[PDB]
Amino acid sequence: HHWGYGKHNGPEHWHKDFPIAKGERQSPVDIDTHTAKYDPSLKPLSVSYDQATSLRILNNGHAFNVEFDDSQDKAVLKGGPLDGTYRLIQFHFHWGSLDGQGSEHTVDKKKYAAELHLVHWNTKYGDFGKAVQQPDGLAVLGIFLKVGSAKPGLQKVVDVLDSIKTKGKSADFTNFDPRGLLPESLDYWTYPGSLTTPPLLECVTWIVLKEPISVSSEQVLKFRKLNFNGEGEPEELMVDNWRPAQPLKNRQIKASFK
Ligand SMILES: N=C(N)c1ccc2nc(-c3cc(CC(=O)N[C@@H](CC(=O)O)C(=O)O)cc(-c4cc(S(N)(=O)=O)ccc4O)c3O)[nH]c2c1
Ligand SMILES: [Zn+2]
Repeated sequence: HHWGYGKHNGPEHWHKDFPIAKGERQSPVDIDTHTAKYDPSLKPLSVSYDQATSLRILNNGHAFNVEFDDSQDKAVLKGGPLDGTYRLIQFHFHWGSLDGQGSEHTVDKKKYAAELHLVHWNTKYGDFGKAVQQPDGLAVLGIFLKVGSAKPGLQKVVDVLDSIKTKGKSADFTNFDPRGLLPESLDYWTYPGSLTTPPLLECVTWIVLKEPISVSSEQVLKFRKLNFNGEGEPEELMVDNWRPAQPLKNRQIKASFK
């Protein structure tokens, strides 16, 4: 009876195995654009993905992860609210059964069709496992998806999903350039929060881009053909793998832009 997004194991039940689900810095949150304050001391964000080395794509039963080689300082996030250097380890998405829901963060209560999470860990803790035990251990760059024009840089991801339909399947996924998933502008909101899946650890500085990327209806329809279940198990479409917005509590959301 493992956690998930179904009628009996979804986010309302997580607190029973992971009591930090009711904690002081949980994610995602609603971003109230009229309450977020412009912070002119935020530095420009530095996204350095030219040497990023993708390795593999895995259906983990909750999402799919595109995994990177993080054994050296290649693909790094720095600047903005961050102190020091954060190394790219994986990206994944959260998405809906229909275009009107799917994102984890919301903007003035607007839900986007999906949300990309590029996950980075703070190199001063030496490995990912140590980093998640620290309040400043991870930096997650969140990017909204809306349905419109295709994203050309996403199609190589869409075209491998058929080969990782079910839980536990993986495929070689080398030479993928995550620069192709970014919007034009790096304007962002930031706040301290958590992983949005169990174990819900409170180790994340969230950096949420204001500008969504456009993907096509055909591209997200292929996400929604994935399965939560393992091979030879009853088919459960991988849809609605998002956690809803959590209380803000004693937190401020800061904007990088006027
Ligand atoms: N590249 C590798 N060698 C490697 C090895 C192990 C790894 N474990 C994870 C991982 C696990 C986890 C969970 C974790 O802590 N432990 C797991 C498994 C376990 O340790 O028993 C669990 O309890 O389910 C989360 C993330 C991750 C998830 C999100 S979100 N939006 O909440 O889905 C955001 C950022 C995240 O970092 C993970 O990245 N990423 C890993 C990468
Ligand atoms: Zn995520």
